Amino acid sequence: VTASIDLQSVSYTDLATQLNDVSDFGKMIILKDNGFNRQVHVSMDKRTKIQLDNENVRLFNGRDKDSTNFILGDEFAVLRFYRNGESISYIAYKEAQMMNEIAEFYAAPFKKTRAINEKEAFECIYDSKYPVSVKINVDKAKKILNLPECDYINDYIKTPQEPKTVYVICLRENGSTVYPNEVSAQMQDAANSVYAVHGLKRYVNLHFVLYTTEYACPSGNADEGLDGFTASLKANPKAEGYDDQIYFLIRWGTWDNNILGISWLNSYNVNTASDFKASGMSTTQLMYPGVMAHELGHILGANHADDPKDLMYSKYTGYLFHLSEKNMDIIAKNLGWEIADGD
Amino acid sequence: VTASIDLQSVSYTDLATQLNDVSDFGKMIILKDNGFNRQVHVSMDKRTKIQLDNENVRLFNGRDKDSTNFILGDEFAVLRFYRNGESISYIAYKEAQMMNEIAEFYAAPFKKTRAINEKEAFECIYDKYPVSVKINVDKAKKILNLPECDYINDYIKTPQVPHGITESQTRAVPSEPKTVYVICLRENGSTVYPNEVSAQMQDAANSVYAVHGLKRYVNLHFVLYTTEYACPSGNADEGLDGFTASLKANPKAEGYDDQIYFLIRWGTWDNNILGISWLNSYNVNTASDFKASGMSTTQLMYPGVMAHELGHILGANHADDPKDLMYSKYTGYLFHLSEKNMDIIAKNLGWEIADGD
Ligand code: PRO
Ligand code: PRO
Ligand code: PRO
Ligand code: PRO
Ligand code: PRO
Ligand code: PRO
Ligand code: PRO
Ligand SMILES: [Mg+2]
Ligand SMILES: [Zn+2]
Ligand SMILES: [Zn+2]
Repeated sequence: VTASIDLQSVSYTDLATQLNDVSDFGKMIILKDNGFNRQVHVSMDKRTKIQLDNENVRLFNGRDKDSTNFILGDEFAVLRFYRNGESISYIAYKEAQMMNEIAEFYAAPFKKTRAINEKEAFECIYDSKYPVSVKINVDKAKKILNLPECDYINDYIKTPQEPKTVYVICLRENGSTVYPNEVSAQMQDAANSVYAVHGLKRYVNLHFVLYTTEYACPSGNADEGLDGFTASLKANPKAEGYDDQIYFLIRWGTWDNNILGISWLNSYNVNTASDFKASGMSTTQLMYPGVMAHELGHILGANHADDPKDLMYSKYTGYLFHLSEKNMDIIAKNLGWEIADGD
Repeated sequence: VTASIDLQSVSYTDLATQLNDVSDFGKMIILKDNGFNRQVHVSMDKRTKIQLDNENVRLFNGRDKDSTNFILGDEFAVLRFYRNGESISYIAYKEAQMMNEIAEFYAAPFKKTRAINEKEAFECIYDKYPVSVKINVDKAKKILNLPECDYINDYIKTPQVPHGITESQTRAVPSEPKTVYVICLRENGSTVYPNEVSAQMQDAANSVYAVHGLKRYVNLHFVLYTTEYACPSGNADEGLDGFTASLKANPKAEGYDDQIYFLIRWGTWDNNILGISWLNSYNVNTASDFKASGMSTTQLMYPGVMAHELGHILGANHADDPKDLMYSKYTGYLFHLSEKNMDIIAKNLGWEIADGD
């Protein structure tokens, strides 16, 4: 009787019909696979709004113990959950042509490395022929692909010395190609890393938007890229009136020295936000979840943390939450929180 | 400065950027049309869900005094408001090709009748290709001189069976409104336009919630798919009979016999019939066997037909007031005014007088 999603044949329509049935009180949905079951209580994420080129994207959460999130647009749907400490994504596009392109895109890196246990890292899912979704275990995929080390060393810069709606204006770099499932996952992880700190949904509701910009980084250098990006925002007449919002230049790839992203440190405060100061750049590739979250952390004042399980660790470790109490207090205070308010 | 929509150049992106900014607390938006200005307080409609072929469509309302509604999908947006008692829609599609097709579609009937005030009935809005169309349906029907499409006896009493009358258990306001799907099926061979279908669905849902605080009891979820069924003739009674039979014989519809169904098309049936339904065929406790079914036109020029047929499905009879949605002749009004009809509809959705409004 309880609604279920069969991960051996999950398509866009399966995910859409289930998620579109989720009311304001949530819905129990059983995730099923061979040897797997999980009963998740799914609710609409009412804190975050997303448009990708004006396409509305809705987020859904499980309970904390469910370790499950979803993304739903008209063109694609994502189910992401943790199982035995690994993050697994089911990515399903509605259109056959786009689904085939996405499947080829994710399958391609596994062509040169046709090592054992490929299905556990990546699998094309078919109707119970062309795929209806792809399964990617990012933890297993990175072990098989043996990708070069990407990190956050010196990925920040400083300038010299009702919840509030805050727009996070993401701009697709000129000449870059980004995928909606990948961009929205970065946005969801970025928003959830903020709300997990000091009950911050009471103070802020993040509204992500994605457009294309004519700006392109003049070189592979991230510092120069960010200096040029912030300058392009100040010189854009169409951005006038939105200098107090947060901005990200996004791309699929990375910068020189495998830098995943970069941002102006401690550049956003709800009372003094101005002059496009709260800006950064971020990769959006699937294999590096949490980069936008890490850069958004720096924009909100978080410094690098000493714990290897912290989102703000200087090395890329795949963790998506702030653990540093000092960072948590800095971020929350920049969003209007004070200790007397509690969590 | 207060947000505004300039109706002299309103595009899909104008409507989408404004409506997507509407938070839980609503937003003031000034509608501007040269010297005309209306401040509307817009809020998200959280009572109704809509998918058209799995495309999510969100509804927005103004305050009661604003007389304004909006529709937003990824592909299109609609602003509909009343001006001097006339229903005016601004319809904007995102894609240039689709906007051009929609503009040509709505302009075409006016090519055989060039009126002096054609702009007051229909206008392509620019800023070389239109960004939206303005249609004043009341003025458009006067210029186009369409045949008087009516309801006549647009209902069939739902069949009954002899049975000992069981006591009705007095129920309470549910802790959560009951989700009732309104499964709309695009008739085989019919073409329907998303802005038109969603306007019929919005008017249908709003006609129910306006009665006895019914959003406490029901949250309507409209969905649209295509069916292989097509009416075997122009006759609406025979078409409805065949449609309900096609639902019962469809293995894919098994398990959803207790929901509400509409066969939708763009056109009408014989004798200018706009739609037809099984009268008093939906009750939240006894809904079954696809009984709660009807058929409806979705063309823009007949707003409220789906609302009228949904009224009959929920038990409403024809009303004597020409301003009632349930008047026996099509009059363009979108709300139930008959207290008898209101009580019948609300009782079929779980309401009782002790619950109040
Ligand atoms: O729309 C869906 O769910 C999938 C996509 C390819 C064909 N069927
Ligand atoms: O086998 C896999 O890759 C994942 C684990 C849970 C469901 N499917
Ligand atoms: O293949 C199946 O069983 C389901 C139906 C749509 C795609 N997944
Ligand atoms: O998507 C990318 O990674 C490319 C790199 C330079 C500009 N954009
Ligand atoms: O931009 C910021 O984050 C700092 C914090 C206090 C006010 N300005
Ligand atoms: O809404 C927009 O921006 C474009 C302009 C015409 C078609 N859609
Ligand atoms: O004169 C009237 O109003 C009647 C009502 C149904 C058809 N014409
Ligand atoms: Mg679309
Ligand atoms: Zn960093
Ligand atoms: Zn009638």
